[PDB]
Amino acid sequence: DPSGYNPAKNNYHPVEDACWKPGQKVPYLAVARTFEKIEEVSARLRMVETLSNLLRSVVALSPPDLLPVLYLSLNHLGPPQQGLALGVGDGVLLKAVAQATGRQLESVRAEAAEKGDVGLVAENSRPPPPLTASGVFSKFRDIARLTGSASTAKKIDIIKGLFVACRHSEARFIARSLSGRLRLGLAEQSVLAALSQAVSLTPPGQEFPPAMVDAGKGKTAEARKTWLEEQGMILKQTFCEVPDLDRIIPVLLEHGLERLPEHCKLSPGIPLKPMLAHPTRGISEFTCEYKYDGQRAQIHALEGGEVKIFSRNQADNTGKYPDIISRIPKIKLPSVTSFILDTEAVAWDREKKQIQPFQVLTTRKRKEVDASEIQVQVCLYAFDLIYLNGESLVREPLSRRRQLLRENFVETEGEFVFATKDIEQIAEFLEQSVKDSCLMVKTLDVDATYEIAKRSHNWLKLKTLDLVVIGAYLGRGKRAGRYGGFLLASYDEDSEELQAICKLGTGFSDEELEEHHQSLKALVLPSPRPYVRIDGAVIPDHWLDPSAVWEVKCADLSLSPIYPAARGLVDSDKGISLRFPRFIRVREDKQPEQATTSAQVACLYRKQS
DNA sequence: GCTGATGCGT
DNA sequence: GTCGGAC
DNA sequence: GTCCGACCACGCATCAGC
Repeated sequence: DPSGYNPAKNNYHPVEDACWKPGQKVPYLAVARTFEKIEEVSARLRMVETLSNLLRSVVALSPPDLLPVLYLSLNHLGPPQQGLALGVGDGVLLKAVAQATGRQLESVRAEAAEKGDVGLVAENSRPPPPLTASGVFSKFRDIARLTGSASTAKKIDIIKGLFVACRHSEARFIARSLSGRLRLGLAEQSVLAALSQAVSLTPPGQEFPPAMVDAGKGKTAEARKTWLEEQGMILKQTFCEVPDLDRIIPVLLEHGLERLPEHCKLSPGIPLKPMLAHPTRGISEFTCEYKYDGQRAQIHALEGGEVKIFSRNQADNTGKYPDIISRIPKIKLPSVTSFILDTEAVAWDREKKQIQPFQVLTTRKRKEVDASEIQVQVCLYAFDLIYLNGESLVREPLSRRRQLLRENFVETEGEFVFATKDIEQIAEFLEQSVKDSCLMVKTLDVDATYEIAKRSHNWLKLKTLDLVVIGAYLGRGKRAGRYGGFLLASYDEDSEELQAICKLGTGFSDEELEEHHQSLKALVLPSPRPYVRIDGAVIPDHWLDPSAVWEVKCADLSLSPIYPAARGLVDSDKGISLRFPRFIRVREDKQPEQATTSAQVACLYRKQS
């Protein structure tokens, strides 16, 4: 009976300890029961095993259901290049739960807001055939394909049909999946670890009578551990080169995991997971390049001239840059017939020959008609090469890939322009980075391969205000019960009014948050003060008496179309907000009068470009 | 047809 | 993107 | 160090309600 399925049992038998007959479809409660045990523990090694147990039974009883439960565990709808967006938010979900039972949208809303989880409302609310993992996944994609008018009403009917067919704790995880907050403590890295362990303990491609169930029986603890970790590296590396489960799982079920690297290989047109960077504390904590504050572009080109542009998250951005598809042969030499460059596109004013900030680049359309309607032109600063003429260059060192790019890449004016241990020299380039409106520290030969599975962020990144609190927001998930965010403001000396500037939801410890919770508890106001102005920011759940001064760090100052801070001092209709805000400390010495004035905020914004 | 609310992605 | 927690 | 889920501002794109 799936009502008592336990994938966290000692000596889990993939065939006996299951809850569905072989050949039959996997019930969603088996998935819901597995999620309930994953969220019940905290150690990832226990989460990976519990999830792996279900994957064993799936890989032995219902093989074709493996891709759905994997995508259902990832809370994804398919490959990232497909772009299947669910298009369901809080309002659609709560309205679907209201029509599912009880009605009273306000009661459904206010309960979930304090709980921080809509799954508890849909579950605790007081005939249909049982739910299937494939069927639930098929309806998730059916919801994502619904577009046009009356699409929301069509989505609600599917969600209503799912909730009425839910049993036990199925309404919890369907509501969390549709809300995009599965909150399971398990994600992409651990899913792969559970998949690699499952196909190794219970190998795929066996007869109806399961021949092998626990292939680690004839090994010792050090052997099984080493054997499982070596096999996980084969899967994780291949996924870093082909992050597409619709392509790995079919191969993984026929050729096995040991032969997976031979079939699923790096190929143009298939986006790969890119190289990330870690935060370097400074020169105290090797090539150095500019960190162009723009958007990453993975330019692919297959055999035949077909060009495809992908983002950092393997999203298809080919249609967003028609100006690049019609300008690729201007940089590749005659020997180039297949290549994958790693470049960071940045907005460029061809007239003034200057780089434009990140805000100007975000004003481009996602589906551009042609270059005749494109106003914001982009410039490409290439920095790495992964593919070249049918040859994968992942295992090659960084110094070798830079030579091939600097040879075959032909720099063109305005578009294609490819981007020592002397401390004073490095400080000049770091200071000239801000000067040229941009540092990146990367290795050359030692540990300088494009292998994301060895280290996800093997690169290094070379890169204050005092505001008052005026409001607070109720937290969600791990912040339920306490305060999740805070509304901050500056003081306008000319008009004597607090002007909201940004929200604050990071930088404080759990102990520091409870200190903020207790210190600002008695300052709860029923109505906002008359000398407080927020413009169009989110109305705080608890209006607080202006008395607490916090020091906040941020990356940049940006013209805010919603915050009233310093409106009229830099733009006639836009205020100023903080980019990447974060709590630093509490200024118990200061009062709201000794705070960063809006006149000072405008001076900070003029200092930066 | 427009607008605000909002979903999604960066 | 930044951040802290748990392991 | 790794992995995860809290959280941020801001842009386009979408669509119900008008």
